[PDB]
Amino acid sequence: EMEKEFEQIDKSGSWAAIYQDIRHEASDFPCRVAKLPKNKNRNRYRDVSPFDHSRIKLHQEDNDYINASLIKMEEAQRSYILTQGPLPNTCGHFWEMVWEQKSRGVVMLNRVMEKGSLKCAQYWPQKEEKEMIFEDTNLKLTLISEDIKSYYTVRQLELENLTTQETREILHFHYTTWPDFGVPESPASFLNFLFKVRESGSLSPEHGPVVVHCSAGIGRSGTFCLADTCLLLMDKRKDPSSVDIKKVLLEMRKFRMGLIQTADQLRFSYLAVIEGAKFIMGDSSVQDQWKELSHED
Ligand SMILES: CNC(=O)[C@@H]1Cc2ccc(NS(=O)(=O)O)cc2CN1C(=O)CCc1cccc(C(=O)O)c1
Ligand SMILES: [Cl-]
Ligand SMILES: [Cl-]
Ligand SMILES: [Cl-]
Ligand SMILES: [Cl-]
Ligand SMILES: [Mg+2]
Repeated sequence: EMEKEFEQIDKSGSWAAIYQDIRHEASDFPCRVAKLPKNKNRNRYRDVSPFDHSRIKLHQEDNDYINASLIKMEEAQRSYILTQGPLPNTCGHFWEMVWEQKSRGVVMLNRVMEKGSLKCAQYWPQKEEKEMIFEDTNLKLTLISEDIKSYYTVRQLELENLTTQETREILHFHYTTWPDFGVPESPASFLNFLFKVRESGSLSPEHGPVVVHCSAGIGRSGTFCLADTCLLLMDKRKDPSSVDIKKVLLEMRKFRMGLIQTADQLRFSYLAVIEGAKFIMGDSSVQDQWKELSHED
């Protein structure tokens, strides 16, 4: 049971060992498409690639490759697309994927500039009056509005398929204070943000999978998805004791490599799930408390 395990790992100081056993046990599947010469400039990092079996294929129209994976959680009945931060030449591909996969929400857990370097392209418009046209994939993207909080921003975007003139509203949930290879400020800050994504309807099974990304699309993105899936599993069953967090992470790692990149991110995931369980099991009042503790205003 997660809280008993947490306390035992903490008391024995064994987060590093627990985390390394996950790394050891994790699936290794081929990434031959990602490694084709023609795809080199579509990958941000040499050592982060989608497995062939779970990669998202683009439907246009000479190279179907994007560095993105479908994390299909069968038991939880929820799917996520995890992807790297788009590159200057892959922003059209990114929005093509969003369109084709019928995603309603994009969750971004990094900043464009981190530690002096460009870790993600500026792939969405910052001003209403300066829309973006992706000529390669025939899409237009307009900023409709934004709600700027202290450590996250929610944007309403309009994505238009220029070939058909169909438009869709996309919600962008941007966590602006989650350091690379780091953790959120508190369980409260994290959960307040997760619940904002959930409240939007973006995770509904009536939509395509939410797109979640950071820079590599594995460390921060993996932490987010693990917490969400574990909370969903216990919610479906109304049984916190039924959820085996390490098993869930190993299952997710069947679909994309390297999910959760530090031992402290794993530790944080446990803290987030244990805290979120209070809400799932009927203490409604905790949600307001998280909002207060997150100092979002
Ligand atoms: C310190 N690592 C790096 O800077 C690069 C590039 C990079 C950048 C930023 C990262 N953080 S993220 O995913 O944006 O939150 C993660 C990584 C992962 N990296 C990797 O090389 C991943 C290698 C890897 C690949 C697959 C599995 C594992 C694992 O043992 O968990 C590790
Ligand atoms: Cl940014
Ligand atoms: Cl910086
Ligand atoms: Cl970039
Ligand atoms: Cl950072
Ligand atoms: Mg203005």
